[PDB]
Amino acid sequence: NPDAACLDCHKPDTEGMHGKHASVINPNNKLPVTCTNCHGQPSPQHREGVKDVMRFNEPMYKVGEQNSVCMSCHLPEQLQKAFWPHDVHVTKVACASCHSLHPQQDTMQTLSDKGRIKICVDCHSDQRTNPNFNPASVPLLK
Ligand code: HEC
Ligand code: HEC
Ligand code: HEC
Ligand code: HEC
Ligand code: HEC
Repeated sequence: NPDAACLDCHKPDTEGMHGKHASVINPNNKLPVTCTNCHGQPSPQHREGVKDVMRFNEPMYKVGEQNSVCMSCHLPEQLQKAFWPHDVHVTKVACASCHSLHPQQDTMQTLSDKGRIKICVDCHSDQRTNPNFNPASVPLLK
């Protein structure tokens, strides 16, 4: 129900949440995860493109602003146990430069051992050769 408001304008397939987050409970309130739990709240000026809702892997907001939303639910201690490189990136690159949360599957969860090293090379190399590199908005892995 809460998400119905957003989906009055936004496309229910591509702008609908169809990844793992579609089926999980918000640990903070024990209710299903909703759009505002990640994006916050539209203002009356929403259609004009203003700093109302959070935007992930785009240049509007700083890495820290984007990533901190994730940490309203996730625990950095647990991210370390899942995959070591998390800690060094929490303040340094947008979480959604790697993860894709809206599609039916998140490509990070299915990478080969080889692929899970190639992402490091690809992005760190780009940082060395791309004068326009922006850690808030990285299209490379997409
Ligand atoms: C029309 C009445 C809207 C409803 C209701 C909601 N959204 Fe919206 N959204 C709308 C427009 C016309 C735009 C483009 C604005 C611009 O920047 O030019 C947006 C944008 C967003 C975004 C940013 C998309 C991106 O580029 O990353 C997000 C994340 C977003 N809207 C979310 C969102 C949520 C969570 C809503 C319900 C609480 C919601 N929108 C309602 C139009 C409309
Ligand atoms: C609560 C409102 C959440 C916020 C905000 C974010 N996440 Fe989340 N996430 C949440 C839950 C309850 C779960 C399930 C854990 C489990 O029991 O399995 C998850 C899961 C993920 C995953 C795994 C996805 C997959 O396809 O396997 C990822 C990669 C993930 N979360 C990342 C993530 C990011 C980057 C966030 C901010 C943009 C974020 N989550 C916010 C709950 C919540
Ligand atoms: C690429 C360098 C990544 C960045 C940037 C972020 N994450 Fe990540 N994450 C990445 C991989 C390759 C994996 C899978 C590890 C595996 O088991 O195969 C993950 C996993 C997660 C998970 C799920 C953990 C679990 O218990 O299964 C979560 C919840 C998650 N990642 C969240 C997350 C957040 C919040 C990030 C920004 C602070 C973030 N990730 C960045 C790769 C990468
Ligand atoms: C975290 C668990 C999220 C929830 C729940 C919702 N959104 Fe989302 N959104 C999130 C991320 C990490 C991204 C970047 C792209 C990706 O899939 O990882 C987005 C993106 C959007 C956008 C713009 C992206 C695009 O379609 O080009 C919009 C307009 C958007 N999100 C809206 C939206 C709606 C309506 C939601 C409820 C159905 C919703 N988001 C939930 C993180 C998360
Ligand atoms: C962009 C999508 C990135 C991906 C993929 C990976 N990293 Fe990265 N990392 C990124 C930035 C913008 C930075 C800061 C600038 C820099 O290059 O140093 C980093 C930093 C690191 C660090 C520094 C740790 C520290 O000194 O505090 C390490 C150790 C690191 N990155 C490792 C790493 C690994 C193992 C990755 C794949 C599993 C990886 N990075 C991917 C951005 C991105």
